[PDB]
Amino acid sequence: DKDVKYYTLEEIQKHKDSKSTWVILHHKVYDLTKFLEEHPGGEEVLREQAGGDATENFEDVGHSTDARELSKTYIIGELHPDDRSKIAKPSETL
Repeated sequence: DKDVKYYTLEEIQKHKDSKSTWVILHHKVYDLTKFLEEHPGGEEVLREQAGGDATENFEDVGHSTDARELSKTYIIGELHPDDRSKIAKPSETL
């Protein structure tokens, strides 16, 4: 609790539409369900999130007076590094 938690890959891949939004950056999972209603966009608005790769364009526009990044308070925890990176456990030797 409080600090980042370890979410699973099946739990983050279960929120299709419902109402909130689980955007992922690199490891932290964002639950921006309040941004989905605070930023009239539709479903995917945080950095597009659909077919990108790098993270150069973090935000697009729609704040001006707000220069600080919003991706920090609208988070819940991180994803399980096991399915995130690659736990290819070798046979049993170096």
